Amino acid sequence: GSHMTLTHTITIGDVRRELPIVRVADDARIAFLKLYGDVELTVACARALAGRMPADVDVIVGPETGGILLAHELAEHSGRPYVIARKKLRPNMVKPLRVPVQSIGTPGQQELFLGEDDAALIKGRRVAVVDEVISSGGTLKALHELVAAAGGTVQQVLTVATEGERRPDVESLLHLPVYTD
Ligand SMILES: Nc1ncnc2c1ncn2[C@]1(CO)O[C@H](COP(=O)(O)O)[C@@H](O)[C@H]1O
Ligand SMILES: [Ca+2]
Repeated sequence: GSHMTLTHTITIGDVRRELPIVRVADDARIAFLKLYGDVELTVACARALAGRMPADVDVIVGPETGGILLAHELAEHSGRPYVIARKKLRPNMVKPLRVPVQSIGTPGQQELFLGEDDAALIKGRRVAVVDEVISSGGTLKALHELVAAAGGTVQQVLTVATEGERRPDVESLLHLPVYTD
């Protein structure tokens, strides 16, 4: 006569967290990673990922919202510039590049954008793509497409966690299983 409060333990260096295992579909729960509100976890993840980012990387690119904190802290740690691909058109965007994000929960709607200034910062550079979690990979594919459309090359993919499928072409800190409902 009560609801589940099950958790999944992660450890980034010696930052330990208990991720709540929460329902997201008829038949599925995930260990939910919350960087918002957690400076210690955010900085530890960004430090660990920067340790894995080679000197070849020119620029960091992350999506709104899952790459905001990580890209900022990676850039602050490494000295590399970074770019956020936005979810909405903003008035400072002239001639934006746009890609659809493949998504199972609600197709068609999801989009990522680069203004021509963001794009001018990516053109011709080696890019590390970063996002907090990679699950289906739709977000990651859309970022690949945006980076290609802007003239850059994805050299590395950085994430705190893969989820569901394991991804050996990805630099991740851990793997999160998907749980039943
Ligand atoms: N366990 C999770 N804890 C936090 N956030 C998660 C988790 N699993 C997926 N996410 C998010 C949001 O739902 O999914 C995006 C990628 O989804 P995709 O690879 O299919 O395109 C990420 O940016 C991230 O925000
Ligand atoms: Ca900082």
